[PDB]
Amino acid sequence: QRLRPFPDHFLWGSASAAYQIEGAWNEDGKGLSVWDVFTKIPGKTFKGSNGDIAVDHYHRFKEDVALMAEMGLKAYRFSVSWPRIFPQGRGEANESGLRFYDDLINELLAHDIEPVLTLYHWDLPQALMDEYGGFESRRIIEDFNAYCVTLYKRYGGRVKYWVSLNEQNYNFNHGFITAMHPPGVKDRKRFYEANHIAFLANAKAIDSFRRYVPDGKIGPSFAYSPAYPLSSRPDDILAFENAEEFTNYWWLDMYCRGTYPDIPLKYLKEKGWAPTIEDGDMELLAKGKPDFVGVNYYQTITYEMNPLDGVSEGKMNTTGQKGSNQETGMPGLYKTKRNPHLETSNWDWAIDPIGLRIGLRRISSRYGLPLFITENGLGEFDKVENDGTIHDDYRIAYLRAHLEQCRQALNDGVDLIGYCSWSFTDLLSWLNGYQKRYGFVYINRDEENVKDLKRIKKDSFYWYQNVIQTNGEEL
Amino acid sequence: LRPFPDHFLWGSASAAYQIEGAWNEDGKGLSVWDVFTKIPGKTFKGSNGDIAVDHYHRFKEDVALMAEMGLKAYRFSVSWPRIFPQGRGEANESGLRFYDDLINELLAHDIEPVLTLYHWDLPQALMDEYGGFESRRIIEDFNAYCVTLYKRYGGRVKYWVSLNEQNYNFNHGFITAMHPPGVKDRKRFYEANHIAFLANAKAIDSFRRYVPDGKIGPSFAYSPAYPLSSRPDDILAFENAEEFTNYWWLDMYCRGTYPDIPLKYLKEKGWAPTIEDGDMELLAKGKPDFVGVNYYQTITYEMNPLDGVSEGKMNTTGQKGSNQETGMPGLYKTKRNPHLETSNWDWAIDPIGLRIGLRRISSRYGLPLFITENGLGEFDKVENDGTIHDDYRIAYLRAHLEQCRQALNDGVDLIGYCSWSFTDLLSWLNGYQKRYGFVYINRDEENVKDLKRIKKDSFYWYQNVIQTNGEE
Repeated sequence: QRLRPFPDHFLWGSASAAYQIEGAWNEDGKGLSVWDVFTKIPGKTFKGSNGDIAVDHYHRFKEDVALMAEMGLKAYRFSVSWPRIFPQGRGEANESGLRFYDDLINELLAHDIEPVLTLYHWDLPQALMDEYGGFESRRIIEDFNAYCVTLYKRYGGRVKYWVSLNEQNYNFNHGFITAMHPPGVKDRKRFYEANHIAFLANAKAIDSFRRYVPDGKIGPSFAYSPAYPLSSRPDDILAFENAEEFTNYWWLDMYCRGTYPDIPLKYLKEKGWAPTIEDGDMELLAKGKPDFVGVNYYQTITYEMNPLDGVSEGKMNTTGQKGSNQETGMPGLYKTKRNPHLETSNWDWAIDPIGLRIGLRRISSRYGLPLFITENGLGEFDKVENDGTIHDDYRIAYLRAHLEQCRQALNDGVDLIGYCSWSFTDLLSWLNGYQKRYGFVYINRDEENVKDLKRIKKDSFYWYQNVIQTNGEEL
Repeated sequence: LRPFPDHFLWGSASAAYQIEGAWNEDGKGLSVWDVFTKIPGKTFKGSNGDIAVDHYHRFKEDVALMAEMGLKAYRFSVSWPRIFPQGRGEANESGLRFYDDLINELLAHDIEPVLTLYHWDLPQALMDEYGGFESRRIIEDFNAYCVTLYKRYGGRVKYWVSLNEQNYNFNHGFITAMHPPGVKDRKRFYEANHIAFLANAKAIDSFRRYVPDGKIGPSFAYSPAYPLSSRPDDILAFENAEEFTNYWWLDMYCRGTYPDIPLKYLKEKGWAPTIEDGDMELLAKGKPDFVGVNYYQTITYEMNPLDGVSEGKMNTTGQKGSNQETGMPGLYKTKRNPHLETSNWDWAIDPIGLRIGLRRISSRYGLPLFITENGLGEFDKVENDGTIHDDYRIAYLRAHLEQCRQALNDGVDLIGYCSWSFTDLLSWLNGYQKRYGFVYINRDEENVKDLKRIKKDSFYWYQNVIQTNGEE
């Protein structure tokens, strides 16, 4: 009946990011990233966890790729560490760093795994922060572009799928609104101005990609939480409308149309928070149209009316204590509300597989572009059993349900080209430590003890192995 | 909040068959509604538009009341069978002179005319000949009728509406059988809509040649969709409802393309329209200057099983609580919004929904917006002092105009606001007892009485709104 098969060459994938897996933070000439620094600030990370060693993927990448081949992955998404390539962020390139990702790519291609290369996954070189304030300076447009072009030249003959900026919205919100990411700022004006420069750097890098990799495909990976209204009360609908415009269309309109949504822009102008548009900005932004929209999906968010004296800031759950997450909002615009109809994880992330289908349809309907799920997964506590296995049936249940809704979205007509789970191995959660695990492959370490870093295939590894073998026929 | 724009079009609206009368005079051909209203059971208590309110003969009196109100704009409809009695033959000059004298009357009082090309009164001859909008021949005949109007009045009329409520009219025409041609067939519904889209685009393409300084757009019967709850199944129902009830028409009007999700579904069902060669190229030529918005209510939707609700009875009697739920099995069903009040005809009162709907169209399509209809239809009585205290109507219009100011402050490009309606008139299916007018008309379903014109309390309230440019 409705169990229609997935497309024959659907990109069954999994994903990682450099800072979360690589370790070797100060080896072979690598320069400091802003996270090499930020994780050393007391209280910024869970129980002092950092990526100095992470899961040692830089030295152990062949073991991990062999696990990907055992899995049968059709695609593997990874990011390149900018300060591993340019230790000072610009100027002289680090051949050891270029050689590492060159070897990684050849190892992947040997197993018929498509590389999906993320250009920017939050690890700005500290030298560029020191020099001119990172994304708060328009100088970053030229420096980010020069970095991207270096990779386009060396890897573009072999790598077809590229991601430009990863979760600009989420990363910059924590960087400039909540101060939970570098640079640790709480200022709405700076937030929108830094986002504006990041949009410019995205569009410049994509324009360059059209010339250096004309047969390639590129897009941003957006941190996507479709908005729900709490009720059919018109005030709650209007809160949902505002949330959709401010939290989703602000980035998605700019990425896909090259323009800002008018309703948020006019509101920001009155509050003094709008980005400054300089001469030539709109002409550059018009050149950044992507081949696909990368979707990082974990949960929907439900919204309700928020008075002018209402909620703004709230404390995030970074401990795994269920129900401790606090609501947030923009006074006069909207506030979050726990969805009463949804189960949540121990980190209070809502489990909403139908929301994935809803979100895929919304982007498909509004912008008419192909979609690529570049992240989807469940972060949970894992235990190793007496027989050495990890019975992560909760993770299988989550991934199964979301893959079922991917099938239905494909039935609905969305052009979904692939699906990358987060994450392939266990890795460092930026703010939640190593105990919030997402991997198919368990890594034996804790927050401050690396132990032996042993790789152990979880039960979800074998489930997804079978999903790929059957092209999604079985779950 | 920002004041209303300097040249904001404060207007009121009507439609030809609902006000004109004179159904068999000066050589006027038979409309599809002239025949349909004679069928027993199709109209409330047998009401018809043979006389209506006799605006044909009493147009100078009606226009005199618009000048007293200080209307900046007046939206009226031209009867196609009055211009072309057979639809496609020679034109009737008496009909062209009538609307000539009507427009001239409006400009003599500094009222901007807004001309609606088609307002559901298809000439019966075209139904007899090739079946109206079920034949691609209507594309040429409708264009020929539009072009004739472009030449005569194009110098005096700058604001035009192409097709009025294609979705609402065609749904009752081919799904519920409550409008002509009394059909209940999904395939015919989408085929007829598809030809209407082609006629719309052809007429707009011709408009750019003959009226290069004018502005034109369709008037869409717009009910923004709500989900009943934050249950994902109910959000999905709302998503389906928006695509099928709204994007199907709005994507076509503004983008020239059907939304992919409804199209794939309709293809699998065998209900999709056949897209012939030349269709997409023509449809790309019909981009409007503005989207005309007919707003009365929002609709709230919930999950609907495959064996679930389909057809439902409509409230045409004014007995509150008699409207039944409808839907599309497996996609969505309507559910009365527990947070909204309703009229005696079960139409939901949702002024904030107008702001929400204006923002949605503005966000998705980026086009100027023109509210071409908005009003409350309710029972009216005449007091002993000869007045009509329709404070319920004032309350409705006040709330919606407050939300129009908020939408303008938000950034929506709202160019005007036409109330429905200026004088009392025949509701197609609800008779004369469902009154929307600023001006009361003394008549009922079976008795013409004297068709006296009596100004309601809402008449003076709107008079003050225009004088103060919406400040009060």
